[PDB]
Amino acid sequence: EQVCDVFDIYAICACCKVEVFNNYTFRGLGNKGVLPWKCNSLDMKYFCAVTTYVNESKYEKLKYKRCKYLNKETKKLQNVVVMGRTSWESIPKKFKPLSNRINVILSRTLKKEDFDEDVYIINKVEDLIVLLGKLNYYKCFIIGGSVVYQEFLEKKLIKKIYFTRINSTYECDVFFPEINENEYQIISVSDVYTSNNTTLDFIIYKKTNNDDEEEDDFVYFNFNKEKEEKNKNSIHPNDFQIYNSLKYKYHPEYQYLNIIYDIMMNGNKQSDRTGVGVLSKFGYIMKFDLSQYFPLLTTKKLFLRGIIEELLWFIRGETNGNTLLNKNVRIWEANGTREFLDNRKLFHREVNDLGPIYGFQWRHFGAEYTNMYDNYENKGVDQLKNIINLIKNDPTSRRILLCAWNVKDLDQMALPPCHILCQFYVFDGKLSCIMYQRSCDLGLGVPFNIASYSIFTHMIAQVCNLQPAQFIHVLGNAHVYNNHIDSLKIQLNRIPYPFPTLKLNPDIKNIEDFTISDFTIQNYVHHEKISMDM
Amino acid sequence: DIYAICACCKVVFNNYTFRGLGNKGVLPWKCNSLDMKYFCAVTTYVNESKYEKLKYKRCKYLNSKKLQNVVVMGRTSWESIPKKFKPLSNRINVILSRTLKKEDFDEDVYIINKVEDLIVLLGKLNYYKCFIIGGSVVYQEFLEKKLIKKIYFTRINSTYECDVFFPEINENEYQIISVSDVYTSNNTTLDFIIYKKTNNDDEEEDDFVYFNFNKEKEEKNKNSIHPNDFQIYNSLKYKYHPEYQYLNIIYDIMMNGNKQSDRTGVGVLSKFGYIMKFDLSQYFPLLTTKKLFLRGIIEELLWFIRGETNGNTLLNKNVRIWEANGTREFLDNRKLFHREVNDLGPIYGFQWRHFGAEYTNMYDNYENKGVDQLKNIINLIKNDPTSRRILLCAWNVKDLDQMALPPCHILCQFYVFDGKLSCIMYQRSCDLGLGVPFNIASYSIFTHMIAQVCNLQPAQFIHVLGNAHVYNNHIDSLKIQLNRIPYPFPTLKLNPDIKNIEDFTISDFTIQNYVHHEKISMD
Ligand SMILES: NC(=O)C1=CN([C@@H]2O[C@H](COP(=O)(O)OP(=O)(O)OC[C@H]3O[C@@H](n4cnc5c(N)ncnc54)[C@H](OP(=O)(O)O)[C@@H]3O)[C@@H](O)[C@H]2O)C=CC1
Ligand SMILES: NC(=O)C1=CN([C@@H]2O[C@H](COP(=O)(O)OP(=O)(O)OC[C@H]3O[C@@H](n4cnc5c(N)ncnc54)[C@H](OP(=O)(O)O)[C@@H]3O)[C@@H](O)[C@H]2O)C=CC1
Ligand SMILES: CSc1ccccc1N1CCNCC1
Repeated sequence: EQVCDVFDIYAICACCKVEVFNNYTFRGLGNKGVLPWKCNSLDMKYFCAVTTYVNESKYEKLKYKRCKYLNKETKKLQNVVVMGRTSWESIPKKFKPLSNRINVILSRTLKKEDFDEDVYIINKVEDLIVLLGKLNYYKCFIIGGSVVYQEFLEKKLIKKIYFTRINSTYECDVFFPEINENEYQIISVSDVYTSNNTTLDFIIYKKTNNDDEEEDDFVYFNFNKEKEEKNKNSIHPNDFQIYNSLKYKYHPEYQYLNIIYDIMMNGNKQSDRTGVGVLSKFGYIMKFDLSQYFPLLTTKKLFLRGIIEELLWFIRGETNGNTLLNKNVRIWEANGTREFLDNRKLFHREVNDLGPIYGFQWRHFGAEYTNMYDNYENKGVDQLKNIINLIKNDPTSRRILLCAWNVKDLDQMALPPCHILCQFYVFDGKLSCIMYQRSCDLGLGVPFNIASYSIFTHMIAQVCNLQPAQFIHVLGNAHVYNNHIDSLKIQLNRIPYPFPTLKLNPDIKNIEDFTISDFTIQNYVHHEKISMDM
Repeated sequence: DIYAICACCKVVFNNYTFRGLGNKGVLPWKCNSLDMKYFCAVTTYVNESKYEKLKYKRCKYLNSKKLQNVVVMGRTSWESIPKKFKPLSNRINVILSRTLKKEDFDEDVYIINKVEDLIVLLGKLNYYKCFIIGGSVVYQEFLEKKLIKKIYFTRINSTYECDVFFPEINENEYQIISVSDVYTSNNTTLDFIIYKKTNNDDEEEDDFVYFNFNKEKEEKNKNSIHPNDFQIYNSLKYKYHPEYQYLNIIYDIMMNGNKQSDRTGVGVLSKFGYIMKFDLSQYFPLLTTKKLFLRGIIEELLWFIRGETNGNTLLNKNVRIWEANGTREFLDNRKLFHREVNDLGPIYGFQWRHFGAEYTNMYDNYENKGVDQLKNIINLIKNDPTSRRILLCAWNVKDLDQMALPPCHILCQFYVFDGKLSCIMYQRSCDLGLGVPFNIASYSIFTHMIAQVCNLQPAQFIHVLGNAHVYNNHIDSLKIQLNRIPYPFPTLKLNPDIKNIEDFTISDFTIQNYVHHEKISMD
């Protein structure tokens, strides 16, 4: 029975990045006696919530345990907070003492007499442990600063860390102690939020190894499922240790990563026209909150330049592969070759002429396609203009779809579009986008697709004078390639970082007027590159 | 800790419609492999590391370690069991009796003089919980003697011959608090419901609260609905019946939906992006919480497949789904001043068989003009099962303005695996109160139809909702529906002989064992 479990001693801190990314990139605590960031409202509200939360039921078990360990026998309940003097003098004087909590301050230079407020002054750690045997309290929170943090981990007196990752860089002179992957391991990671123009999430470290007759009902109703051998696929335990060890997976990136797992664990084995080899499943939905982040996957490096050039290329209505290839974007290069077009029976189509695909269908749906050099001036339906006009003027229309699946033109296309349709939704001056994907490459393709349509929602929202809200991705045929597996296993065992943010040059007001430099990914912190294949 | 278990089949409907227990000293149905397995696992399970708390309960009322449960039946129900089955493998069997004695039977097995004298053995024996498989009279005797504190009821959704029945459970005295998944075994639908006696690292649970620190609802009703009215809904512990996919999206939109006023000014709660998945190999998902009729939507489905846009064809069969959209007035408001009345334009039927053709009028022969997409998806299912290009798309962008209205149902996508066919239908605009029930049936049928002509087995129908709305003046009606407890789902029997998608006729479609609550007027 170590002292932290009996007396429930925890740390809560908030760290920013300081002027190969790792989890000791988040480590900036304070600058010139204050926070590097000035105020974070959500970091504050989380801190208030965690440190002021008690549950009176549980107390009697704790009051017991505490009497057990400490060889003893059988106001409204509060938690303890414990801070350094510097940290205490850093607090606004109307906010001190921290309300509805037991304030404990570590100081040598200052005795009790030096303090007006209702606080407990102590001059060493051993004394805190004394006071926690003398007091009625729920949980003890160590709230810093740097010296108090370092000391308490030093003595292995902390049982969990409540770690806020403020996903921006600021000037810092005090740092959080480095954490050993050995001694402490992340068991939980939260949703990403935006506050005060930065993203943040909340992760929990744990100290490492080194009315109750209706429980059963669940077992009954689960009598007809699988075995461990009708859990379909062999793909083992150990190979997702860090994934399965996680308790709460509330980061949105686990939306994508859980589907990987479901396909891997529960996928159907198929071999396409190719003779390749996949695990596939049918019909999922991912919702991302664009108002709170830009969901660029963090469990591997992603380059956004090419997929942005491609979006602008569509918006122009271009079907000309050369255009991309001059800008050094090879997305559509293998779909533009003599061989590929010849195997598509497109014998009369020019090299890199991809035909009536996204560009055309968005600007000119149902015009007879000629070649990539034709301007289709006022021919067919300008869907893109149409949807921008319906968002402006009829935001409660249920007919705001942009659709790339023109049945008439499929055989004329290099490939039929994987991204069938975008439908739009407007509420309270905010814009959401459903995108339906017929076929989905989970290992290589979906990461870019999420980003792509996520940027497109921002673009539309901007020129329609609305705020971006939810991007909703609907997967039809959801497959993992068999050779993608080894690399996807590596990725599932990586804990996401807080998402980056996307900034669009605000001056752009028409959908046609966006250039590569109008886009900026701020604060993309990410695990290292993975070659999906081998 | 005394609960009964049973299976009951059929003999307008309420819950009690399920009562048939026995025919001529045996079961009305022959034998159900999954009902026996459930029945088995319910009485094969004892909570390992719990119940020392009932060495401090039963012994503080009445002043080995293999640890099975009791399994209390009667002579009539002891004689009913086959020889090889008895005694009930790995269970403490009792028999309530008069005529029997312990000098025709063993000491491992037991009997009791009467039900009062059961507590003689109960206050003498060692187990966890008392399971009563009983019978017509061994059940009735534990309802009138209010002994039973829960039932583990199988509902067999078939009608047999019966001499014995179950005692009608008392509308107040007991109430269902859990409904299972619906399944198929021995060519019947069945589900599993639990009835209750009315009272009339523990670390990482605060971690939950801390993560739940930024959720809006401070008791302030996010929407104006009074959940105090879904008491039966909110009471339900496990809501595993698939009809709860529908009902749970009704709940969500009511409680968290955005208040919007349409053109008319009608008023709706709306959300964006849902999925419902129905397992058509275990049931036909025809909502049970309100009477649904299907002759109309099946005839609408045949019409589409024929390539018709002639409204009159449907109206002459008293299918009026497309009536209001055919009027001089509706077509004029669509700016369709040159469209004949009940000429609905290049809608579903025209797009399914002639996508890209130039629509003339509803009477023109379009034979061999435009893309025959229906034909093409059936060919793709057949010649390219593993293709990811198997779509049937009714949203032709060049043709929208020519249509009486654009298709509410955008596209069907088809997946084939291990001789089984699953279908996604993405719906752009979803009236949850009225239209979506029909949408779920209409497209579930379509899957069965496509599956049979392709020599495949229906697997999943998957319903994707875009703009998902409840009309404000449906709210009272849906609140009623949310407190009704789904029945077991019916089945769909397609005439096995029909092998062209185009050869189906209304008579080739029978819904079977369709049990449902009274009809509701959404208003
Ligand atoms: N981002 C965050 O979550 C947090 C940030 N902060 C920031 O961190 C900085 C303050 O932390 P840092 O400068 O280390 O200062 P600390 O808050 O850790 O204060 C250290 C001082 O407290 C006293 N102290 C510490 N340990 C003991 C001990 N064992 N016995 C007796 N006294 C002890 C001493 O005071 P004395 O000199 O009187 O002996 C010591 O000099 C500020 O910039 C503040 O804004 C603070 C908390 C949280
Ligand atoms: N659906 C299900 O889960 C199950 C259904 N069944 C079926 O249903 C029927 C089984 O039950 P049902 O036929 O009533 O038979 P029961 O199970 O009700 O058997 C009751 C027997 O116990 C004795 N008894 C009855 N009342 C008393 C009393 N008040 N005091 C003392 N002894 C009493 C009598 O035996 P005596 O006087 O002769 O000693 C009587 O024959 C069969 O058709 C069987 O196949 C069987 C099991 C499960
Ligand atoms: C604990 S010092 C403090 C004093 C006054 C307000 C907030 C803090 N916090 C908690 C949020 N994270 C930064 C430190």
